[PDB]
Amino acid sequence: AFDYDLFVIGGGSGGVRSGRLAAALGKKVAIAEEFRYGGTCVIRGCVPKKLYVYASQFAEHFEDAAGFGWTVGESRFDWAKLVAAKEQEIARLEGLYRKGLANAGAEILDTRAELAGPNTVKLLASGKTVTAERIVIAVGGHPSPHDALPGHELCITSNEAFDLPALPESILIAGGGYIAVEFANIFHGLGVKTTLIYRGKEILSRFDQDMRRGLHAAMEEKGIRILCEDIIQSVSADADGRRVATTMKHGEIVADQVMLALGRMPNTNGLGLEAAGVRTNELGAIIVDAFSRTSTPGIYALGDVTDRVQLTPVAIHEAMCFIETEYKNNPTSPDHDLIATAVFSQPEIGTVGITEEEAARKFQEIEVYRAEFRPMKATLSGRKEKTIMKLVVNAADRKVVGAHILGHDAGEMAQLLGISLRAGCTKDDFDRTMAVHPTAAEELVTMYQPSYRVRNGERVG
Amino acid sequence: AFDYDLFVIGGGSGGVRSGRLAAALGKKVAIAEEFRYGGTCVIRGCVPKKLYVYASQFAEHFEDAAGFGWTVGESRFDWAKLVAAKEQEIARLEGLYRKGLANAGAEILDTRAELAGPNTVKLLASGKTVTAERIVIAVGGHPSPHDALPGHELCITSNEAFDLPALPESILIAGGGYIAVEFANIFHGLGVKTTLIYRGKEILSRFDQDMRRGLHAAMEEKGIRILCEDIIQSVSADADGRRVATTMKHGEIVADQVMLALGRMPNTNGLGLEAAGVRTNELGAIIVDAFSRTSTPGIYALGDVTDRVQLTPVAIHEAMCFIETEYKNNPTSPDHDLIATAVFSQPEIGTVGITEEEAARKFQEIEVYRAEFRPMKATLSGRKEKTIMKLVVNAADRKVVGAHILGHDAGEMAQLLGISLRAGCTKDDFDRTMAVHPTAAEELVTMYQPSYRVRNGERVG
Ligand SMILES: Cc1cc2nc3c(=O)[nH]c(=O)nc-3n(C[C@H](O)[C@H](O)[C@H](O)COP(=O)(O)OP(=O)(O)OC[C@H]3O[C@@H](n4cnc5c(N)ncnc54)[C@H](O)[C@@H]3O)c2cc1C
Ligand SMILES: Cc1cc2nc3c(=O)[nH]c(=O)nc-3n(C[C@H](O)[C@H](O)[C@H](O)COP(=O)(O)OP(=O)(O)OC[C@H]3O[C@@H](n4cnc5c(N)ncnc54)[C@H](O)[C@@H]3O)c2cc1C
Repeated sequence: AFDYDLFVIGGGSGGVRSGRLAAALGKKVAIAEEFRYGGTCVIRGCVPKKLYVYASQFAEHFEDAAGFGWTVGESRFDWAKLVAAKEQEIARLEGLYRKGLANAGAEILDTRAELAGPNTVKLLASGKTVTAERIVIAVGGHPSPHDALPGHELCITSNEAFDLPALPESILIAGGGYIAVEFANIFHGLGVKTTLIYRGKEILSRFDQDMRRGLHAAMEEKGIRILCEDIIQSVSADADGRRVATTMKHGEIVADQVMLALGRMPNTNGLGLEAAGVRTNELGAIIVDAFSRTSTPGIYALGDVTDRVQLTPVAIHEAMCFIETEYKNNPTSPDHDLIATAVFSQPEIGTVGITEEEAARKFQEIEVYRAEFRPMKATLSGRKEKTIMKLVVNAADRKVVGAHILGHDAGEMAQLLGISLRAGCTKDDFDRTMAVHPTAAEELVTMYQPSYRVRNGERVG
Repeated sequence: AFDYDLFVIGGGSGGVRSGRLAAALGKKVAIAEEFRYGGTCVIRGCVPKKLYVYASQFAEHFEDAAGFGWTVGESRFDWAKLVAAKEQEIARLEGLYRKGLANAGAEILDTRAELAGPNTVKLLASGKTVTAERIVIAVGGHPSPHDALPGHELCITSNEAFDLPALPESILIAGGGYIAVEFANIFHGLGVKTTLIYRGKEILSRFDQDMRRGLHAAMEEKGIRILCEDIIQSVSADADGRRVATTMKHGEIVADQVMLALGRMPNTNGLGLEAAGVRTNELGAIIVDAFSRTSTPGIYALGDVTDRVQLTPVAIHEAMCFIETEYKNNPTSPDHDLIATAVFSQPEIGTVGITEEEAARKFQEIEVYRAEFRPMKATLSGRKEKTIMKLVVNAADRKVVGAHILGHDAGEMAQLLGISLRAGCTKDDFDRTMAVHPTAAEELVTMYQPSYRVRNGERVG
């Protein structure tokens, strides 16, 4: 017999659910975590991200207010007071996540943990060796290095973007991902002069053309300079502690901060992955099968470390299906079909299903239903914003193969359309659905005619 | 033949759809509105209502911003500015509907219309007499006058609510339905000392228990006095112009305005129905079959005048079904089950399907999935709010037969959930649906275990 039935590496979303449910079953479990319990999402991901999105939004609320008869007093924003607030809440969350593990009977450990033998775990903080039947590696990722670019040391990442000395007067953000455009709309909302720089032609490349192009237009219209098809050569400092970033095509740009949000990578360098026999791809990610099992027998991998789909509910699903398979005697493969997602840009993006371009490659007759309108609030607020609602439909079986929303509450809507596309509902099901008035979502249940068609890769209408 | 192919009496939602659609088929159409084109919804219903909701929501936005590092200086509300901002919009909408009709070719006239024969319509404003082949009575209702209550002429309806010459410092609202609760929330949000009184045991008596009790709780928690199982004996005016209302149970309450929000009634008096043999029920509504046919051959009735579900989309749908039935030789019926609805109280309600009480009776075995939680934002605002999210499921099917949401965006959610329920989604479709994080909506897709069961109408303890 070994020291533990289960040893979990990484106390993030996937690991905690793994370690906790297993303990809850009366298994002797141990979990290690080198930073703080709760992992990225809680500590420097979704939670603070969204809290800061809320903080940035209040500025728009104040202006909209005017249109409804409110005269609003002067408003001051204190960056420090937000970081203070955020800090307390993330301490709070971490507290409870730690307690869940202590309750379920699991033994909790503060250290970095590494693989030694085939089922042996090297513990750094105490320098001991432990053995386990199963080892779960829920280790996650970290912001990409870009060390080859001079001056990277001066730049920041999501890791410190939340905990800065001060709100900058101006910022440069690099990349076109969901993390990049989130922060741009966060800082802009908070009065920071915001600029966005990106390698690709259109931001958010893997999203639908209308989302990519619509978010662009609104961000520019609201005053975020976006330089597409461009790059930083170097970052250096002026005599002021400010940052000077050299571009290829848009000269040089002087900002308080430079933020690098070009991708993420898995925490695998020197984890012991050749030393345990754990096959890793060129991206650096852990290759696992339908049961989250690695090349080595007793070793499992789940979460961002596997570089499949890198979101929180995915780590959690895999943790659960792991426990079902390994303990509850009920084999189950985690599902990655039809995941709905959200981007907390202003305005929001909610998407589920496949893109127009992707649907156009996949099927031979596709129908596009597209709504674009001034939200009702805007009518009186005086804001220039438009909500775009796009449904992509396969003409053969009338299925909705993709749903894309740009506008208020789009994230919440994404979730619920998730269920509708999951159960393979038809454009007809939408049409038979009675409208709820007044809402935005009623635009999805009344577009009886297609905006246009696509046949053999060609738009027709 | 006749002057017109189709006369439409009433320029609200039902009538306008009807006229515009029919005219756009090259039919001689005529339409008469005795007041303002666009009808209740546009002028003094859904549209203006939702704006006032928005106006009222900013109050909470100001205090809520504090917990996010904002300090907002005191803000002041100007009623006269709201009401004005509102008129500018409804006037714009009114005009768009007028423009819409004209563009289709329909003849617009501003007059009340009554019925001569069964194919003949009189137009009071010109004192003329006109013939049509088909007639549509899309006349709608009006707020109930309570001529039995002493001093009723001192009270207000939703007609006057939007347009009070000044903002009351106190209001007392009799009524328990969605109109009552919306206004009470609107006025409260705007700083009116608000009191609500109702003759029944619980407000929104048609709604699920957790919708009723939950909203009640949040309302009185925030400073709204609710008085159940009680009635107004009489209203009278005091020396200062204020209103004194007499109660069976809570003595006499003085307020600036007393709103009666207990039911609407159909505009069927002296409409010339009797002369046209158009049968009417004891509540004064026109009796129709499922294809909007009155008891007189050439004549149809649709909208709030018809006894039915009194909502704008219902009117609209009825009107399309009419165009179809009478013109496209495609007989189909509007009558429909599973209409999702919202109540724009605060917190919002959103609801589809049937209540826990109904399902308990209708099915032998049900499963209930109940979620109660502090919205993410409240984590920092300190707001003291709870989201209730409740799913009702048939144990035999796994069918979701009811979904009920109390909290932010419950209306948008209801509409989307309504698609899922129309298409008969199972609790399993929900569970297979990957979560979107962080949202409110993900609580509907991860309650893998029921919160409780009901068998033979009684809960398992
Ligand atoms: C800015 C930002 C915004 C995001 N927003 C969202 C969002 O809105 N929605 C969403 O679904 N997802 C979001 N994510 C992603 C989400 O955080 C992750 O996909 C999720 O946390 C993956 O969980 P995990 O448990 O696999 O990894 P993690 O949650 O990162 O857990 C790994 C933990 O293990 C620790 N660890 C690493 N190596 C070792 C070791 N050798 N020994 C001991 N401990 C170790 C690390 O310190 C880390 O805390 C966001 C991420 C970022 C960066
Ligand atoms: C305060 C309030 C809030 C509401 N909120 C919502 C909501 O959020 N969502 C929702 O779906 N519904 C809502 N409704 C209900 C909605 O407004 C009605 O269901 C809808 O307007 C039905 O329209 P209709 O076709 O019956 O005619 P209406 O829209 O009532 O209009 C018919 C028109 O005919 C005119 N007319 C009447 N008699 C005659 C005559 N004898 N000759 C000529 N013209 C005449 C009337 O003046 C009226 O303009 C609300 C209603 C109220 C009162």
